[PDB]
Amino acid sequence: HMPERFDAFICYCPSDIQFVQEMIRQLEQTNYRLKLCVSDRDVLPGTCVWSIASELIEKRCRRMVVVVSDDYLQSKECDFQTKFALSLSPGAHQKRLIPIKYKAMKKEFPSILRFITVCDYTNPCTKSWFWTRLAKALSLP
Repeated sequence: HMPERFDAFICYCPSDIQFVQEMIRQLEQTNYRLKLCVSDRDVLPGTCVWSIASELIEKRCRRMVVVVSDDYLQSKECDFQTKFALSLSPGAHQKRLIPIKYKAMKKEFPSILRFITVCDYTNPCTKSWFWTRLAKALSLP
């Protein structure tokens, strides 16, 4: 059940959430004790999953997991996440939150991942380990 202490939060768009949730759920089930959150359960139909209120993120969640993808920017949902992710706190541009995507964005990028730690499938064939990089970066302590 929704505990009091969390690891990170998941900021994705309803354009390609299925893919994100797949990565997240696969990241939490890892060996290390990882606890990720999301916007809600309505986005993830089927069975109960790991979710949390957006108000408990800056209070409970320590880090954030942003998903900057073409189909994510085309929506306003990212615009809100940006203004909140860009102008969050004085010194948390890429220290707690980290952008990710299943491919390069053919359109413009938001003032969020201008050039920060971004995880894109450039060569998953070998870069596939990226799953561990984010899994270990979300639950380092």
